[PDB]
Amino acid sequence: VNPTVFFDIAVDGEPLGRVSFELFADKVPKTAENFRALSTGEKGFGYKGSCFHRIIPGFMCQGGDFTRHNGTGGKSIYGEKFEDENFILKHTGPGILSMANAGPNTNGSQFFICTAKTEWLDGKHVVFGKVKEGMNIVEAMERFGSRNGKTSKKITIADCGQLE
Repeated sequence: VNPTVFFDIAVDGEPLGRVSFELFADKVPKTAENFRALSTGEKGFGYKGSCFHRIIPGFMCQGGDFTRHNGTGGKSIYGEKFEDENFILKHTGPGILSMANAGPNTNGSQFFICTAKTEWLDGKHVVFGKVKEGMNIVEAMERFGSRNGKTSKKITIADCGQLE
């Protein structure tokens, strides 16, 4: 069965709610495994304590830069970067979980959660999961964003891991 992972989100340290994701290991196993592992912290590093640094209402919430907290950092469990695994899955609407990147074959740890259809990213960003529970919490996060992506309070992954 495809893994499920959770993030417990906080706003300036105050608990907001939980978001869970299905990871599509049956279609993108290498990309799913990176995110799953970063969420449990089992390799010794990962998402716990990191922030969502770019949040643009009507577009996406982006996080996963656990090393520099601003879009310039992050790393995968495979090394600094890894290849685009495939583009089987498309950006079909809100709730899609996809890899951020800086060019072909530059996946690290940064990811985004779509809050709109983003079809222009098809074939350029690897889609590897989707929000299961707590899309309403993603919508609540989105309200702390802005047109340029700066957040009006610190949005953090206070805890994270894998659900049965």
